[PDB]
Amino acid sequence: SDSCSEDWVGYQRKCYFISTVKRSWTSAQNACSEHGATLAVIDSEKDMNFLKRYAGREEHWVGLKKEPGHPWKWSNGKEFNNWFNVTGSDKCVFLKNTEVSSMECEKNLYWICNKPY
Amino acid sequence: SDSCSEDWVGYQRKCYFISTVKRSWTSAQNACSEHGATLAVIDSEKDMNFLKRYAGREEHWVGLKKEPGHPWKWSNGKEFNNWFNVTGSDKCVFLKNTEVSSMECEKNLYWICNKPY
Repeated sequence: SDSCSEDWVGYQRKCYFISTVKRSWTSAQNACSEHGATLAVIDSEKDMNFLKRYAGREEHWVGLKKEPGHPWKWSNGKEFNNWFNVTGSDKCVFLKNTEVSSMECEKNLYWICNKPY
Repeated sequence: SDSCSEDWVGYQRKCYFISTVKRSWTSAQNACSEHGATLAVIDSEKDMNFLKRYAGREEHWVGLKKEPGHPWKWSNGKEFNNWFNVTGSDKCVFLKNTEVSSMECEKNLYWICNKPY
């Protein structure tokens, strides 16, 4: 929310939820899954811009991860159509009002969950 | 025309031109641009109905394309106000007397160009 269900944030057909605590990517992904959500899947620029300015100064985990031998896949499973490029050299994507890059999935960060409808 | 300048088709403040050969979306768009036109921009139902019955049995490219991360935009640049829904899952819109759907922009099809005045 801050710091669809009245407590989530609705935008462009998706319900968003922002954490108040930090977690590793997998752990956060697990926290999203509990609400029937997934680490934020970004399907557009409207989405990316909303999420970035909303993340704020602190970096937040989003649903883009790369497994060693496989290509980038969204937290939901759909393969990443690469409409945007992920900098860095790590396997998990994070974002903040400033940038959208990558860092080790072990890092504890705030995260953002989203789901359709 | 068939198969404003006397050889184009005028209707509702727009001059239309129908191709006799098939081309990919981009390539057709380039062919329209040469005449100072753009792949058909459809601003109404009168337009859509004219274009559909006129396209005929064969599918023709029209000016609606979706870039990976951006929303649907007309071939001229104006964003698509979505007054009608585009079926399919591809990024380029085509139409025929029967339907108005979407197909891969790589596909070679007849196309329709239009311009104002």
